[PDB]
Amino acid sequence: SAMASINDSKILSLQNKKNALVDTSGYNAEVRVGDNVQLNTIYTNDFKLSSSGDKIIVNLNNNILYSAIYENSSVSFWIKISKDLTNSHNEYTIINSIEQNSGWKLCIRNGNIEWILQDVNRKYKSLIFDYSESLSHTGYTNKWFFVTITNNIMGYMKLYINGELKQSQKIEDLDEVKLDKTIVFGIDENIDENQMLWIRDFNIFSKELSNEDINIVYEGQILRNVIKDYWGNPLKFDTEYYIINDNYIDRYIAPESNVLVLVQYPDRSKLYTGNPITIKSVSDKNPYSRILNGDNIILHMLYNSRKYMIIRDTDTIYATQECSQNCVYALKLQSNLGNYGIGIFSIKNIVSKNKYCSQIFSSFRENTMLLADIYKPWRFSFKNAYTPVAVTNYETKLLSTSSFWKFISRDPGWVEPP
Repeated sequence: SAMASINDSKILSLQNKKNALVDTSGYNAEVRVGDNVQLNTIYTNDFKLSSSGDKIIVNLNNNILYSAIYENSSVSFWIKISKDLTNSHNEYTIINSIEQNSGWKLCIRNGNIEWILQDVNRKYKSLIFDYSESLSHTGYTNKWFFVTITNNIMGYMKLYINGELKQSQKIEDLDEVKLDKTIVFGIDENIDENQMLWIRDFNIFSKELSNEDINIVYEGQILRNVIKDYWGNPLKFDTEYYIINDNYIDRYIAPESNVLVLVQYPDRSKLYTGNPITIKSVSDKNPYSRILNGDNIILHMLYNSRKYMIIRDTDTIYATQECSQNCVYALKLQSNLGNYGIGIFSIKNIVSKNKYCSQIFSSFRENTMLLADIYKPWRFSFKNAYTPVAVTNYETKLLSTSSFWKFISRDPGWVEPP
């Protein structure tokens, strides 16, 4: 099978075992983790480079007969780069195997990540990807994204992002590139507070992975059944989120006359605007545990310093009385907290390479899916509102962006002043 072929080719795999980051490929690289480097804070095999001088040094135990590279190879990992590091016009070297002349290195510079392969003469080839897109919400500033480098020493070096090919450069025309002996993770440039990044699931393979192979690794490491927050972190219970609809990214959820509506951000550049919603486990899973596909959840909104439970309206938005076809329900708040079916929802990941988003469903009385669009949701006013609603008969809306929700947590990689 493709997968066996894949995993079998692993010649370095940095994973957390017994609370230490080590090489689990079988090849016994020495992995020296700096004393202040925090491991396993978001995902099991992650590490955070955040304090001055944070470093991980890996010393390979590899071929001693070939001084020069003799086989194809690939490198994969996920990376998440803070807003403050992204906003710098400076250049930062993040991973480096160049000891004297040859080797490769990963750099960040003005919202771009650049991969460099260099030979013994310092002739080099470069692959670049603009992950920031000038801090756009569509881009990947402070967002987990899968990077993959494949090398055909007698062909091309390719750069993939989330399994999509971005850039190719011939490397067959380089002269000698020596086998790596040491790989250094860490920034040596002077950094400011809040300039941090995370790396997870670092692997090197002894072959040039096909695009098909790469998508298999990508899908396997994304953890398909773990719901994600906006940044690509696992979504957690008991954690504050600013919840936004994909069709109205600069509007926040707010109660107006006890009907939830979407109010426009006064400043589109400030993500953390609105009324934080905390997600509660109905089955009583551990505090702060990860939320998964199929979990029953309850939503609590913090509004003007008080907590309320978000519930579906018992009646439909317009009067024709008991509805059982094409029904639309507004959402409301109640101060009585407890397990009420009318307030129980379930969240399901949407498969997308460019957004971390989910659909939210209710099965109370009638099966509904939450979406946002323009409605007249008040019983005593004809006023329109961008309104989050629970709608029945939603089969034709399953691919509609109006049904996609994102959960923005206050993340250390995106800092906003009080």
